Amino acid sequence: QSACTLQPETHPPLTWQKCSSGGTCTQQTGSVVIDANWRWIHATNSSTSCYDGNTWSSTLCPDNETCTKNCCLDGAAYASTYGVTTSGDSLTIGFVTQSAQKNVGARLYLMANDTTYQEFTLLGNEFSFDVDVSQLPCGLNGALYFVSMDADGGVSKYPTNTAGAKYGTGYCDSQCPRDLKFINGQANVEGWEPSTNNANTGIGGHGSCCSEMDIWEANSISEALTLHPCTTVGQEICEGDGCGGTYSKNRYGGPCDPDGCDWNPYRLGNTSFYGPGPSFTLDTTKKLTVVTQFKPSGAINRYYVQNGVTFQQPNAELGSYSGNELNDDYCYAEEAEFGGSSFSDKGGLTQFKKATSGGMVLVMSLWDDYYANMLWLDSTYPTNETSSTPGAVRGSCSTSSGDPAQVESQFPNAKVTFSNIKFGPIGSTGNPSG
Ligand SMILES: *[C@@H]1O[C@H](CO)[C@@H](O)[C@H](O)[C@H]1NC(C)=O
Ligand SMILES: *[C@@H]1O[C@H](CO)[C@@H](O)[C@H](O)[C@H]1NC(C)=O
Ligand SMILES: *[C@@H]1O[C@H](CO)[C@@H](O)[C@H](O)[C@H]1NC(C)=O
Repeated sequence: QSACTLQPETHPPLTWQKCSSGGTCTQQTGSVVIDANWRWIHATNSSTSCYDGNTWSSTLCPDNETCTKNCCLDGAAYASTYGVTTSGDSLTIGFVTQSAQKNVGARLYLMANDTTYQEFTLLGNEFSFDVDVSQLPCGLNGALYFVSMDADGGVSKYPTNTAGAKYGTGYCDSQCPRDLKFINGQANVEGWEPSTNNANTGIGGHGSCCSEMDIWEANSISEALTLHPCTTVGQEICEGDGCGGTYSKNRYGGPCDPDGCDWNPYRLGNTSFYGPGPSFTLDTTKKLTVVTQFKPSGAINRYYVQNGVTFQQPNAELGSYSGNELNDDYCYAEEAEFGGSSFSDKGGLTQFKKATSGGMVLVMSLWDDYYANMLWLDSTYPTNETSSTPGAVRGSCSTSSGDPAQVESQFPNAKVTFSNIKFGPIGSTGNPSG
């Protein structure tokens, strides 16, 4: 895509802290940018839309190539259109923002500068953030995660992408998403079909795959961390059934693991660790700190901080596994007890370590789920089962919760706040903020 400038693009600022093992942290000045899919796409030389509702212009976008020629991405009014605002080290995303049109949620990337996403090498380092999920009911997900995107959002690889990271291009994840309007410098017009239940979205012929580290998939009721390896580490186009994921004859037919090896303390049998009010170890009505450590072996350690108390990830027992570190033994035991071989089939932690050894881009988002009502996160899934099937219960939300129309209507003012991001060698982020 090219970029037009009826709405000049200025990214909201966000400070964060970079820490050293020698005991110090110092302030970094970043900023956030909204993903291309949330942007107005119009004719390069007028206000006529190329994409409107959930379908492309037949006159302007007959094929991928003509569409990319005729059309452009424009800038975002972050606060007034998208309900995205920042203050110091704090970022808030509103759920439903009503302007001239209704906007639902957002997906944002942390930038190093105006034209470059911030790349983090996670392996051997730790990532800490604060989060307030108190305004997130069943069905919502304030996600913080990492994907193997290119720093320039694909500019050096695709001559017809001139918008780049400045306009939030280059998204990929382990779902190999086909709902993207631009992939690899080109419009996803060919094979586009409008969603049957979403007035604003659809599915194209092509998708965009890469490695995904889900640090935080969470609302006030449930939280999970999930690792998704792919056979090609970085961003790659896929076509149709080649994409696997949600849309394909074979969910598992693509280069990525869509399921992931997950750790949800509730799903694992600890139902008093995380929830709203004083009866939980972590009280979700209040801000909490989440720290994630990437052991050089490829294992993962997790701790939390609330009201100045440090809580380890609760010990879990599963098959032959016992402990609180996400390692090879945990992920094998999870498949053994809960079923599936997707994670292992795609190379497991060894493959995933290839992603964490390179750069990954930080993503912060807020969404509802038009495919599965977020039930896989916070409820019983699939819904025909009870807690008799191991792994089926992931949270205490009713199986009739999370319908998008319902939550968009009842909780339009829901929101997530991410703040106080800190990154450095393992053991370093507890150091005094700069
Ligand atoms: C932003 O960072 C990129 C990536 O190295 C660099 O090439 C570019 O010159 C930078 N822009 C500015 C204004 O510093
Ligand atoms: C669009 O179509 C062309 C040629 O048919 C294809 O090579 C390209 O990868 C497609 N791009 C997208 C984003 O779907
Ligand atoms: C849940 O985790 C908390 C905090 O670590 C712990 O005190 C408690 O014993 C755990 N409960 C179960 C059922 O394992």
